[PDB]
Amino acid sequence: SLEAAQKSNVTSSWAKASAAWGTAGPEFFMALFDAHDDVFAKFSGLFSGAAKGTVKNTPEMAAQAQSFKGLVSNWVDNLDNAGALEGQCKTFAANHKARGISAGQLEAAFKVLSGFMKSYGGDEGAWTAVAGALMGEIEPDM
Ligand code: HEM
Repeated sequence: SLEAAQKSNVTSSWAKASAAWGTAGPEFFMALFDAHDDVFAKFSGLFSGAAKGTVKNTPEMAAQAQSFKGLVSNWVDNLDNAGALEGQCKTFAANHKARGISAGQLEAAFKVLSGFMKSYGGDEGAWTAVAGALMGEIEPDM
């Protein structure tokens, strides 16, 4: 279900993406927003109703990229600690469910992330396995 090699790949590839997140983070969000308009719709308050092709270089996007990195870094550092993973996922699920976000939408974010990580040496099958383990902890709380 989640092998030692899969965890090693996720950890090492995340460390490379993390080093470049200043530029990579906004590209990941744009990829997500172009593929799923229903996800971008949930960011209406943040972006003050602006069109999707204008948001990449705003301060708001830089802030969303920083929040995203901080949570994924916590998850990746605790891949052998289910108890810590569970706790972090419960908070995350509650906050997003409160905005009307669906489990399907979160899943879409993890599927875009898995392919986006190939650029940083990520094995997409490894990132899909880690997304599956985390969604099994998030989904029931949505
Ligand atoms: C793996 C997926 C994701 C991660 C790591 C992530 C992480 C976070 C974090 C750490 C925060 C700040 C804490 C909080 O207020 O909840 C945040 C806020 C937010 N996230 Fe997510 N997120 C994910 C997916 C999503 C998806 C798919 C959507 C929309 C459909 C979304 C919409 C939001 C919104 C609207 C906020 C508040 C923005 C603002 O400050 O106004 N996030 N997310």
